[PDB]
Amino acid sequence: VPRGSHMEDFVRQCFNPMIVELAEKAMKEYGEDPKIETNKFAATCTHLEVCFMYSDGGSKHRFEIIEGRDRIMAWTVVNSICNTTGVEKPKFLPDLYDYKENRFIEIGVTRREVHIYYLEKANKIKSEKTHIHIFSFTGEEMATKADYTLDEESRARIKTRLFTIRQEMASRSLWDSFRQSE
Ligand SMILES: [Mn+2]
Ligand SMILES: [Mn+2]
Repeated sequence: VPRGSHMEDFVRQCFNPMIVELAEKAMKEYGEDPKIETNKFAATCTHLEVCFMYSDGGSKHRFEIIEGRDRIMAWTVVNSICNTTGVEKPKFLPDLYDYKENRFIEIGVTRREVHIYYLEKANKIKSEKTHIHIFSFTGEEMATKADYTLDEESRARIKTRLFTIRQEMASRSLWDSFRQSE
């Protein structure tokens, strides 16, 4: 419906084009319009970039990226990982799979208490096998069994990036509505 919002313009100049394109595709795959739901547009871009920085952490062939693919190809890769190694098939699509630790990973990016969002994610999964790792826009993180998978330096980069995005939204007076939409 709209020709171009302030949030959308910030999203396009804030994230790299591959991420913006994947966010548009993932929303259009679910009936959502990036030009209207601009806060969810930023959050999909944020969640994507965090997943990609995460997978960049570690070795060369450690993580199987699940997020960013279309739904049916993502489940195709999950069925293959499950039949390859033998881990339990989750009821909901995760974001990564750790070949080093042999577990699917759910990545969360919240604008509230990491405890609240961990609890929300932990109750929906209810698969005692999918590892959970939450980041916030304030530098905080929480992970299952206190096992944070990556080194400190990789997590510190993600946290710094989140705080950079937060400041950028606020300078454009977009952070409040972004924090209130979650
Ligand atoms: Mn996801
Ligand atoms: Mn996620």
